[PDB]
Amino acid sequence: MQKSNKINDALNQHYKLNVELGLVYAHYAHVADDEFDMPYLGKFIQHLSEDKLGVHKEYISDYFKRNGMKLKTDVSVAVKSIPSDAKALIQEVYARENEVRDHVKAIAKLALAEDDYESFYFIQWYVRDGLKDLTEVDDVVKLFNSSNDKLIIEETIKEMVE
Amino acid sequence: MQKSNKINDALNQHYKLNVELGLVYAHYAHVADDEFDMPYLGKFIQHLSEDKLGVHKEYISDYFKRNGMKLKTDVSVAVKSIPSDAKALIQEVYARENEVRDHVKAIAKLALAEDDYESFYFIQWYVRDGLKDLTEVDDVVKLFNSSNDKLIIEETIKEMVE
Amino acid sequence: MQKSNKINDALNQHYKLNVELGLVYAHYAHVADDEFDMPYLGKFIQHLSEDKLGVHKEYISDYFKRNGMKLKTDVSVAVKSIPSDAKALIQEVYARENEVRDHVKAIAKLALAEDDYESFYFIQWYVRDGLKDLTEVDDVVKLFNSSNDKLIIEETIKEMVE
Amino acid sequence: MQKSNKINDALNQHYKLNVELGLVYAHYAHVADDEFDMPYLGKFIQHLSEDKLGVHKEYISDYFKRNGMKLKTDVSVAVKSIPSDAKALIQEVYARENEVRDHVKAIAKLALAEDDYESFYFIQWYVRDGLKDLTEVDDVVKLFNSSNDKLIIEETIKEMVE
Amino acid sequence: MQKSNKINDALNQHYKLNVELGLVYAHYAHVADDEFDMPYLGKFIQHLSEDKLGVHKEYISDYFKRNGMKLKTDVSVAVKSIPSDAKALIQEVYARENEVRDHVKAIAKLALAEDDYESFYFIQWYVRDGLKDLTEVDDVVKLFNSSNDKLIIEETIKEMVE
Amino acid sequence: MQKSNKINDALNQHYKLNVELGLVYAHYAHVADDEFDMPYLGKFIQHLSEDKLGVHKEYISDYFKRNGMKLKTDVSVAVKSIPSDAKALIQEVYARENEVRDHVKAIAKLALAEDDYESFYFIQWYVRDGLKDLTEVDDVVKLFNSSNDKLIIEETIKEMVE
Amino acid sequence: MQKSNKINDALNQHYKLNVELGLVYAHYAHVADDEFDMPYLGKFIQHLSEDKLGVHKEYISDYFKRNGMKLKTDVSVAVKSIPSDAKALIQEVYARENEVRDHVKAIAKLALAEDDYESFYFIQWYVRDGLKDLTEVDDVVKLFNSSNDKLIIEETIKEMVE
Ligand SMILES: [Fe+3]
Ligand SMILES: [Fe+3]
Ligand SMILES: [Fe+3]
Ligand SMILES: [Fe+3]
Ligand SMILES: [Fe+3]
Ligand SMILES: [Fe+3]
Ligand SMILES: [Fe+3]
Ligand SMILES: [Fe+3]
Ligand SMILES: [Fe+3]
Ligand SMILES: [Fe+3]
Ligand SMILES: [Fe+3]
Ligand SMILES: [Fe+3]
Ligand SMILES: [Fe+3]
Ligand SMILES: [Fe+3]
Ligand SMILES: [Fe+3]
Ligand SMILES: [Fe+3]
Ligand SMILES: [Fe+3]
Ligand SMILES: [Fe+3]
Ligand SMILES: [Fe+3]
Ligand SMILES: [Fe+3]
Ligand SMILES: [Fe+3]
Ligand SMILES: [Fe+3]
Ligand SMILES: [Fe+3]
Ligand SMILES: [Fe+3]
Ligand SMILES: [Fe+3]
Ligand SMILES: [Fe+3]
Ligand SMILES: [Fe+3]
Ligand SMILES: [Fe+3]
Ligand SMILES: [Fe+3]
Ligand SMILES: [Fe+3]
Ligand SMILES: [Fe+3]
Ligand SMILES: [Fe+3]
Ligand SMILES: [Fe+3]
Ligand SMILES: [Fe+3]
Ligand SMILES: [Fe+3]
Ligand SMILES: [Fe+3]
Ligand SMILES: [Fe+3]
Ligand SMILES: [Fe+3]
Ligand SMILES: [Fe+3]
Ligand SMILES: [Fe+3]
Ligand SMILES: [Fe+3]
Ligand SMILES: [Fe+3]
Ligand SMILES: [Fe+3]
Ligand SMILES: [Fe+3]
Ligand SMILES: [Fe+3]
Ligand SMILES: [Fe+3]
Ligand SMILES: [Fe+3]
Ligand SMILES: [Fe+3]
Repeated sequence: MQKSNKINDALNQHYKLNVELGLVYAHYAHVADDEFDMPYLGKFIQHLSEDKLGVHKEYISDYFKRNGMKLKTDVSVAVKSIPSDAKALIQEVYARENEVRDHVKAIAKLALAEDDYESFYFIQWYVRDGLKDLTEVDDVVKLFNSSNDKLIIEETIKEMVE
Repeated sequence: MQKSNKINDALNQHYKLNVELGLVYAHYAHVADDEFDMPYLGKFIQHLSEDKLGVHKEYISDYFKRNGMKLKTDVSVAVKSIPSDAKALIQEVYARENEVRDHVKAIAKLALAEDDYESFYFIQWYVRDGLKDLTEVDDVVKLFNSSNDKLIIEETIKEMVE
Repeated sequence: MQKSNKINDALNQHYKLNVELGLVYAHYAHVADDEFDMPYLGKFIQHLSEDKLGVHKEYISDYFKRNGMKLKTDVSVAVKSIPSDAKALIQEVYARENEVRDHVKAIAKLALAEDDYESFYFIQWYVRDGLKDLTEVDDVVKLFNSSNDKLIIEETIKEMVE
Repeated sequence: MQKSNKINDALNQHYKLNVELGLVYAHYAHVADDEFDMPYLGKFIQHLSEDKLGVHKEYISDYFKRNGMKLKTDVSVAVKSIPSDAKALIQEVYARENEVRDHVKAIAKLALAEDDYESFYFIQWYVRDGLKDLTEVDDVVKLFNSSNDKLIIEETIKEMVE
Repeated sequence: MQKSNKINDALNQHYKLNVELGLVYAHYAHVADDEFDMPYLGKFIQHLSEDKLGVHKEYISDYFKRNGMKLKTDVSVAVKSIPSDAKALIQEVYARENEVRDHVKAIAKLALAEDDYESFYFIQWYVRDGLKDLTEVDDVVKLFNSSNDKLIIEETIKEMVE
Repeated sequence: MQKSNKINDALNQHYKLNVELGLVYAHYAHVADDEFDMPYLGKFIQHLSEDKLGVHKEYISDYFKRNGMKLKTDVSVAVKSIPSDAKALIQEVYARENEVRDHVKAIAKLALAEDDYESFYFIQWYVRDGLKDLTEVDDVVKLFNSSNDKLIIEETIKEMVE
Repeated sequence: MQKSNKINDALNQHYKLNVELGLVYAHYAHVADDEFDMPYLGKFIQHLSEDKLGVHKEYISDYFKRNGMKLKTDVSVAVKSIPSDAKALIQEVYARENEVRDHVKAIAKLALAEDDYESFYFIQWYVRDGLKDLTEVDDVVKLFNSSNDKLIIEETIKEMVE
């Protein structure tokens, strides 16, 4: 029956987070290619950008249509400083994906507290994807600690963003 | 040789405009489906959203990589009121696409003033797409003035967003 | 280990509800076609009837075989008045599907209370299908509020029950 | 021309009989598998259940649409005791199918008495299927009198419900 | 964020249980074939052995890599007495699979207590497989109570471990 | 004719050695991936684990069925310290495979001493595989002495564990 | 109508520039392979040589045939010193491609000044190719600043001049 307002707000914020994250990553992808001369790192980060700005926000929008929750569009993001090198750039992406896992955990917890079993279900996809996206990112961070050669690292990323 | 700062700013603003427009349309697509019961109108507007948030912003980002212009990410958009009915919604989309045509005209004009023939070229795509997107939108507005039946109109949009 | 009697009763009632619902819809499908001259509405409602009388009851019966819960067959249903028009008919179907969502929510809640994680799992399918069936039904109700032409509406349903 | 009320009532009862029979068999199929460890016997009886709850009731509903007879849905069935073993279970199914043959004979006889040659025709399908379903059932009963080995019997049923 | 130590220990024990179970079943498969002259029973039990020693332990190992839980390898198992006949052998396997269902239930319960929604998800696979493996095993136990002929039973198992 | 007890014991120990080795390697594969960031090294070592826990133990179990030797399952293995780096890890694996070659040599020697020409034959497979597995391992050890770049080494292992 | 002499001279010089550039690059390709042991760098530079000596000069020659401009062949080029290493070699190629962009910009500017809209069109291809060729070259220069290993760099160029 009736929609939970708490869940509605929590999913609107997550909508907001995926929009703004995806806009940050689109900038980070540009810089990976341009300043840092790592176009495959940039193609890995652009695919993560399109992920956040696509299905991560689409599923919420579609879910709201089915249960009567209200969509809210309030976006504010400015990319004001860039990490100093490619390593720090991908470590930054990592840190935001770890925060994704913490936010979706709060939403699952709330859904059980509300007895919103439809929302707990809806969020199970995000529960899993939080770890998948974090793992894929972690697989790139590891590269910068396994070789000091930008072109070696780039050649390895190629086989990941194929 | 040297990048024109005026063109750099003008293309950063157009980047900003396409991001924010595409975020507005993604909301407008939701409402077309949800409140107004017109899922094909919503699929037409979601495709326009993905257009603005995809190649419209990607081409600028890629162009900047080739000539040395600096990418700027500063986004601010809140969807605070929605048009009252489907007709007004698509008329609103129309009005923004007409403003797109005026903004790209300013950029072409500036590129000639700067003797930036690479930028005049780059913008020729946007020159044409301004009219194409406006025409496609206009083809939907016309529908609301040609029949008073939501389901008739919807069935016609289907053959456009195929 | 040991089967929860509470869950056994709750799933027997849901078995009962799907049988009786599916028998009501089979009658409602007939009337949609016969009295109301809407054979596609009738084919939409007959497919929902076969859904409830098929996998909705089969999954419970099969689940009981695996865990030792006892099947109970006690059916009582009489279709004693019919809604006055096609709109009211599909609105009636809607109202019962909304009650399905409330009943499956009670079963998920109980399964957690009982620490019956096998039953919480089994019910996740019903958790999702409650919203899917309700959405599909809602997509038909919307039609009667979007056009006053029976044949227009019928032509739209055709593309849903394909 | 005008519909015979006697035939209308006789076909409504047969509708009722097929619904309730099919609900009994769905329970009997469960028990064949669960208690009696004979899943192929259970698959034979589930197919007979779906037969009664499908085309046996659908043909009447569809026939009524063509001639103006009124559909009646009044169902009452409770499965309150189960036969003691698989043999007795299939003998029970047999006895109900023999009663099907007697009921359809009454309807053919009445249709001639009423000079309802459309209804005599419609019922010819049921005239034949009464003997076919009874024969298929009889082919399973014979198995329990031809071998004392549950797994031998099961392996034979497999080639019937293929 | 931070890994739950309780969950880490509970999943290490389950790792241990699947290793040792799979080593017991590999022995039980040998005996089913050798002493008891039932090679298909032995092929059913060898497939269950490879299941426990494969994906049942691999998924935990892979999950630990993604979240930072520590893998522990401490194995101790000796097969010191064998059941007296094939029936008792498969009943023994049954009893261990029923204990699997109880252990995974404890892990799901703990994951909710810890608000480890990633671990509750990870375990949902084990929640379902506990019942699937138990059912498949139960389907073999039933055979020894449905016929007194070893070769009849063997021929039936063949169609299960195909 | 009669089974040699000495050979029976020697093959039971080799059974034990392959089980426990394969359990150690499954842990070593995890660590290669997790701690050392070398997933292809980990995939090489996991394939060696599955080799030891599969056909290396299966062939003995199957051989015992044919000649009447008794299978013994007594397993004890705990992984209590891990080598400090990837190089030392693969050197450790090497050292155990060299001990495999010494153990199978003892079994061939004993089989001739016993005039067990069936067992000498059975062991010829292990005679050859001792050198093959050792060579494949040696091909990985050589990598750590041929380049100081983890990602270079990883890319080479990829073409071996294809 | 009448051909612009200014445009005729400007396009004859560009003809001259592409001939002489392409002859320089053919020498630079030889040296990349021979002295510097980088055959893929040499294959990248030979393809750029054939580009300048092919379509870059052919399009002008063909354009002159259509509008009545006079072809002039006056070539003077001697390769008298070579850059000291592969890096400096590709940086040299870069610097000449940047001068190409400046020369074609002068021709576009002149064509507008002359109201030679056919020549402005003809040159739009060169406007774009100036940036494309420069970008491809820049993608090779970046390699020498991303790794100190000639064979690593060579392996990367391979995937560009495929
Ligand atoms: Fe609120
Ligand atoms: Fe992806
Ligand atoms: Fe909405
Ligand atoms: Fe960098
Ligand atoms: Fe609660
Ligand atoms: Fe994702
Ligand atoms: Fe390489
Ligand atoms: Fe400026
Ligand atoms: Fe388009
Ligand atoms: Fe840039
Ligand atoms: Fe509207
Ligand atoms: Fe000018
Ligand atoms: Fe567009
Ligand atoms: Fe139409
Ligand atoms: Fe009770
Ligand atoms: Fe369906
Ligand atoms: Fe049962
Ligand atoms: Fe009506
Ligand atoms: Fe609890
Ligand atoms: Fe359903
Ligand atoms: Fe139409
Ligand atoms: Fe009457
Ligand atoms: Fe049939
Ligand atoms: Fe009727
Ligand atoms: Fe029985
Ligand atoms: Fe008569
Ligand atoms: Fe039948
Ligand atoms: Fe047979
Ligand atoms: Fe601890
Ligand atoms: Fe399996
Ligand atoms: Fe680990
Ligand atoms: Fe036995
Ligand atoms: Fe809690
Ligand atoms: Fe399993
Ligand atoms: Fe047989
Ligand atoms: Fe001995
Ligand atoms: Fe191998
Ligand atoms: Fe044996
Ligand atoms: Fe290491
Ligand atoms: Fe001898
Ligand atoms: Fe081997
Ligand atoms: Fe390579
Ligand atoms: Fe002149
Ligand atoms: Fe080219
Ligand atoms: Fe000429
Ligand atoms: Fe060099
Ligand atoms: Fe002019
Ligand atoms: Fe070119």
